[PDB]
Amino acid sequence: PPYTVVYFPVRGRCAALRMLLADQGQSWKEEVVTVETWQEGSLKASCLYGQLPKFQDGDLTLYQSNTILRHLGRTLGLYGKDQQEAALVDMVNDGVEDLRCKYVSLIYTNYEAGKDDYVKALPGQLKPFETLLSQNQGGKTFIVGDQISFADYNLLDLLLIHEVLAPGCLDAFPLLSAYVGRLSARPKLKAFLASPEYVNLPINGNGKQ
Amino acid sequence: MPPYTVVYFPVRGRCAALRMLLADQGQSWKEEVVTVETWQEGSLKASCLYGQLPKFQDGDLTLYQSNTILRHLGRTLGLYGKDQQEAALVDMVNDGVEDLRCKYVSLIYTNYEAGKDDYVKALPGQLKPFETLLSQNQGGKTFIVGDQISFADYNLLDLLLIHEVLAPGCLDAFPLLSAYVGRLSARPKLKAFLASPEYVNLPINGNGKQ
Ligand SMILES: CCCCCCSC[C@H](NC(=O)CC[C@H]([NH3+])C(=O)O)C(=O)NCC(=O)O
Ligand SMILES: CCCCCCSC[C@H](NC(=O)CC[C@H]([NH3+])C(=O)O)C(=O)NCC(=O)O
Repeated sequence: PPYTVVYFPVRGRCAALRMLLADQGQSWKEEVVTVETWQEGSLKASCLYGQLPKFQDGDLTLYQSNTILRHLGRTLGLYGKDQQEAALVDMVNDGVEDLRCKYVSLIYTNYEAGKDDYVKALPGQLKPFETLLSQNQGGKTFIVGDQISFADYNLLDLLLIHEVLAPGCLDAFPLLSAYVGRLSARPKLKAFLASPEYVNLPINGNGKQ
Repeated sequence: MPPYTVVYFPVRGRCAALRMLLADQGQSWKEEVVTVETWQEGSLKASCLYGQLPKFQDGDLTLYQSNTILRHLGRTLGLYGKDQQEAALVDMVNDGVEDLRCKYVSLIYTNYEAGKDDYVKALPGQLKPFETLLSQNQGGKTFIVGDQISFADYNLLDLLLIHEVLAPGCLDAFPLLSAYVGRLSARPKLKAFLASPEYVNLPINGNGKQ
């Protein structure tokens, strides 16, 4: 594999980049890190910001999940057709990251106490993405332009973990609903999503979702 | 008229890095200031994609998201490394910067009185990675990545400046970051901007805490 992913045995911040690699027909190696090996301290001290994931592309070593996504977007051509599209791809990815940050905070620090409020506020957080789709060819292709981008995989991951969190949360959004159906049916991605390496890994660290 | 417009509250906040980049690159731009009062009316907010500022216009291209604005400018002004490897390291630095900015913002706006002491205590460990990056790039003598300035240097510069206001002397434990701040603040167009009323006379954050 020109690629190595180093991470804990969870989907978490590596699900989108794994979907991207599978859908793009790329091979990669998973190096898993147990809470025991990490807890020790050795690898953590060697990680730039003391966190995972860690990714290797040949001799290039990178940290930061959005950095890995952008790198694969640049090198495999999933970053829009021109600078204008590349800017909009970024804009969608940063909006996905902002919601992902709220989700992680719910999961890891206020699950049973914050859940109902999170779900109640959910439709307002997803509307921007339905609006974006509505402005790009009636929401019949991808989030930006008419070719898939790295932001499509991150957005897809985000919508799917939110349907696990609040079943039917996309029922009120036709374009977002259809987009998930369509992307999930791309041949290589459909196979990946149905596979044990994806299905049998917990979404998060602590058993909550 | 300038092709660029920045729409934001009258604070340095998340626009300080992108204003330093435009000033340093000798670009002109227009500022459209939104008062707390205009924002409470509610109409401009309902029109923003994610309900927040900043908002930036390049010609008819309207962008939201502070890091998206930096990356767009990095692309169009040639401040994104000399090749693909360099762009990925630029991204890695910027995301590190954003992670620390997020913690800084949380402190300033939701826990300043009680969290300031723990935050300052944990700071050296949050700044070390940037000293390390500098140490690996030509002995910390040039920029954070490669040997041309990138958008990440401006964002990193702002983050280091606001942390020197929060914990004066916090960079004394970091020789490469200290010299780097002094070397960048000395660039002719940037030095002029940093000492001008339009920078100096805006508060760093919205609530009187810094
Ligand atoms: C063990 C439970 C599994 C939980 C997985 C959640 S993500 C793992 C967490 N890493 C991050 O949060 C990385 C954030 C970084 N901004 C990125 O986007 O890559 C970490 O390494 N934390 C370990 C640490 O901080 O030491
Ligand atoms: C007058 C107070 C000073 C403003 C605080 C500094 S940033 C303002 C805040 N915007 C953001 O948090 C932007 C986060 C966004 N991820 C970005 O990187 O651009 C906002 O628009 N908030 C307004 C709102 O959310 O309604």
